[PDB]
Amino acid sequence: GITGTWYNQLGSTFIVTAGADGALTGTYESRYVLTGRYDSAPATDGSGTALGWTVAWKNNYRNAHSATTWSGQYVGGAEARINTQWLLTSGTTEANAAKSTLVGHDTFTKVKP
Amino acid sequence: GITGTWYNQLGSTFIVTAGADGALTGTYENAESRYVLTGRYDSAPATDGSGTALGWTVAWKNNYRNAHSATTWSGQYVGGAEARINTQWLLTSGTTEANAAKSTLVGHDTFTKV
Amino acid sequence: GITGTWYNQLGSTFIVTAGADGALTGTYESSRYVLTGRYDSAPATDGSGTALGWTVAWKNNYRNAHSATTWSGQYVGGAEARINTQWLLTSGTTEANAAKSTLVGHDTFTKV
Amino acid sequence: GITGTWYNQLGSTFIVTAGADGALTGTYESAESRYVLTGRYDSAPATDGSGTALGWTVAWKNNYRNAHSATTWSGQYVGGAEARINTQWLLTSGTTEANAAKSTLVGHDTFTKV
Repeated sequence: GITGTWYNQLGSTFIVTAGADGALTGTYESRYVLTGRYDSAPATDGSGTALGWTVAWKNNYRNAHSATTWSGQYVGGAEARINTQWLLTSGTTEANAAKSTLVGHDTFTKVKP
Repeated sequence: GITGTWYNQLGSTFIVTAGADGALTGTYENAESRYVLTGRYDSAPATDGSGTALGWTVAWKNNYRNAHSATTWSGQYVGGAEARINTQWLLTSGTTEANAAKSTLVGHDTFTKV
Repeated sequence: GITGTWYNQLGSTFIVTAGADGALTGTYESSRYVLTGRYDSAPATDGSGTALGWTVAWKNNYRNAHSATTWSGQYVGGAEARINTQWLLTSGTTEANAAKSTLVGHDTFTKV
Repeated sequence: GITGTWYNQLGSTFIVTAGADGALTGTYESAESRYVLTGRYDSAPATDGSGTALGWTVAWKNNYRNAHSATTWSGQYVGGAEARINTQWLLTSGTTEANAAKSTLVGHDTFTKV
């Protein structure tokens, strides 16, 4: 269900595998390594499936000295989607610590818009 | 400086290993209160005295418990004598669509080596 | 521009008057609660949006959730005028539960 | 106890008046650094030991400067020996739509009367 190729509202691509253990492994598209966890035994009451992951924005080509974490839930069904909020923290100095973290929201869908 | 055991002020413990690939792996803590964590950190941070960006996720299920929720911490490691990890976190609970708007708590945590 | 009636997608209604002095005052029909806030009364005219924020404390003469929501965002004019926000909802808790006191979310308002 | 002069950890000062029907009015000083604030609070809180829920907004325009941004603080007042206001805040900047995704900062502030 979660396993697959996902797209956010800005055309970013999220390729993930949901492991049996609760593990999330994949790539965020340059391309970056992602890792996280998900609820591998969600409720049956129609509630969504809790999950999150992290990308540290360093690959072989660039380093932005930052990391984004996504926290959200997968809702399966006809138009499967993953609704997240995210926090993007940059490495800063102490004087600048106050403005190190951005907050936003992303919706992922299995159809590219 | 990241590898090891870190403590928050509410007693919570987190043991991490920071691999050279930028991977973070460990547990967040009695067995029934132990959970798996995984994340990423910047393995080649600036040297201007900036901190080291990182993040990690814990889903609150283990073999004994399932809270149908996941927390992600976004923050930075600041080394020195009072080495610290300053984070902001998001806690999302699985909800019906009806109540999703109230699905996500936000907060902050500071972790120390003691 | 900002002054007028605004709707989100989950059936809530906010009526707001944007004052010359940078004040935002009005009503949020969730029943009805007083709102108050501030906006940039001299934005850039380069296409950027107008920063603004407002607060609703969830008490009126009929009820009280012992909570307050604050909305932070920007107005965007044009054919498809919108106010895009992120919000924080904080409830009164004991300090034992103060770490789970605040929810975060997002809301888009249109002139509908 | 909300009414009076408060300080955050970083040096800024916030002067509030708590009104009888839930209004917050006052000034935030980070004269050229002085800004109007406005907000609301729970004027009839819980008598169970819970704090008092509140929020306020500052738009970063005064007679001398304009940042084209606004901060909202959401939190609660905890009266006591060390009476305090614990908040989380969102700072949004006016951006073009292409930059709209990086328009909002999140952080937290604690205020005391000392």
